[PDB]
Amino acid sequence: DVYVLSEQQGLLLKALQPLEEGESEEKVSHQAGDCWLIRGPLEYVPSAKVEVVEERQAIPLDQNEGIYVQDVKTGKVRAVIGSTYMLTQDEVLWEKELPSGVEELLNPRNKTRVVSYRVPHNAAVQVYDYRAKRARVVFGPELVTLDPEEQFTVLSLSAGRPKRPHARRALCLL
Amino acid sequence: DVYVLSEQQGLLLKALQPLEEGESEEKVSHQAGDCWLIRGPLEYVPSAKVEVVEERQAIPLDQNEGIYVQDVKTGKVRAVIGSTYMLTQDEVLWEKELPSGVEELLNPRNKTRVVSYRVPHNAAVQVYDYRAKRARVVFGPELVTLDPEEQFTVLSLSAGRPKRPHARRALCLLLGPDFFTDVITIETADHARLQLQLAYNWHFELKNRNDPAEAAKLFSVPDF
Repeated sequence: DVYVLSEQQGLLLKALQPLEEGESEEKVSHQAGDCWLIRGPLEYVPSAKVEVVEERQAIPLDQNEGIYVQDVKTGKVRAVIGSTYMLTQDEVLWEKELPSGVEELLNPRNKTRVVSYRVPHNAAVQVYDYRAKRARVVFGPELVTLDPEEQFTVLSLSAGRPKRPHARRALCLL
Repeated sequence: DVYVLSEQQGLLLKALQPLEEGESEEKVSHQAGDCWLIRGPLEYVPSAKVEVVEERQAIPLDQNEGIYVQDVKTGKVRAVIGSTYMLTQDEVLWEKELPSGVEELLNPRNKTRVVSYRVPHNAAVQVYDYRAKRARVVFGPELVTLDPEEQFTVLSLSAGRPKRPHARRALCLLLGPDFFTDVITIETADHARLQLQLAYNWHFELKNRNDPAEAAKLFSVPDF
């Protein structure tokens, strides 16, 4: 059956054979050794010169929330948020991870989606950028969305009648 | 049988075949790979070029009450309230959820319908927007309907003869005159310890319902 498909659906199409600039709907040249995604509310059939790869699907999203991506080629990684967004021909989900900052963050998860943390208006937190090296801060009643490389600057509050620094931890500053 | 159907009923219609701009009642073009809902007090039969999908039905509603929706495409989410409203061709119910704020809210549920909370006239609550980042406040004898992303700013009241902050929780702020008792020990300069039972009359002033900033003062304290 012809691959009729919704715009939400997508198909990467690796080619076993060299250029297809002719008789393609896009007329675009396509050398072997690299290929492309196809999507849109339309029917499609594989050409003899090209093979189907995978059924990447819609990745629904709303504002101030999203998922990480990274190019296989250049290797650059970035978060993306807001509009619904499928991986393109090369981008892939990337696994962000934390140095035991997660359980406090909660106070099972697909880490590939961008991590975020609601900040109480009294609270404030630090994020020391390791990319542009531009550390920055939030202060107010709003959620915060990390760049994947930007680790939190967690603080170790003192606690108890004796003031022991190790006694408690809280990323937020009340 | 022909799909005769009430306006309340609806049918999404995915097409297996390309454009149907011809001989359609709407004359509208319809490329394959994306499709549309059909509804209205009318009979309908599927075309050979298109297949039936699902029987989405009426979603009855009244004023100041409704349900969440989100586009599969743009991914934008919004509450809708008031008039009865079926999901369109792409919109779908979305699952709002809370950080254990629910049981207090009650003081089993389909979370996809918009959550709401009646507010007693003495009571007031905060909602710190995470979308437009426009935090806002209610104060009066009226129900409140959240934007799905707008979490409550729950407060942790102190309780007991000792004043322990962790002891109680209440999203509402009963800011009326109702005096609260307090017990604080003290000692005289001559080293004579003594206990005290001391009531506190109290109330929050409000120059205007109109000014958000005074409410920002009301919520500025973690625990007044």
